[PDB]
Amino acid sequence: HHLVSLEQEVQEKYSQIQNQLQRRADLIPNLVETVKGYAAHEKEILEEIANARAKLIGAKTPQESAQADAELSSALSRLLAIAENYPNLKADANFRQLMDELAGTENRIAVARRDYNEAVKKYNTAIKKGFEEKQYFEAKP
Ligand SMILES: [Cl-]
Repeated sequence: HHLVSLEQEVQEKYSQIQNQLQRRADLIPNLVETVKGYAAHEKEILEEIANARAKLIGAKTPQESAQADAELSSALSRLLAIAENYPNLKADANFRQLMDELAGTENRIAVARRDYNEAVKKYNTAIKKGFEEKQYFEAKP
C-alpha cells in the first residue's frame, strides 16, 4: 500500500521539478538571442550558458539535473554582473522579462526540491524494512 503510494508521491514531486527545468532550458535560446543583440563579444558567458543548457538537456538523474541547474544559475548570475557593463541590455524589456521568468523558475525549483527531497526521505525510509532507493535533488562535487 504505502510503497506504491510513497513511490507515487516521489514521482509526482519529481515531475514538478522536471517541468521547471524544462521551462528553464526552453527560455535560454531567447535570452542568448537578446544578449547577442547588445553584446556580441561576451562569447565566453554565452558559451557557459549554452553548455549548462545542454547539461540540463542531457541529465539522466536527479543529481545530474541539480548539478546542471547549479551550473546554469551560476552562469546566469555571472551574466547579470556582465550586463552592468551594458546599460541598454540591462534596461531591455525582453532581457528583464526573461531574467525575471528565469528567477521565478528557480524560486519554484527551490520549493519543489524541498517537497521532492521530503518524499524521497519517507520513501527511502519505508523501503528499509521493484522499489529502489531514490536520489535526492542535490548537486554533488
Ligand atoms: Cl536563475
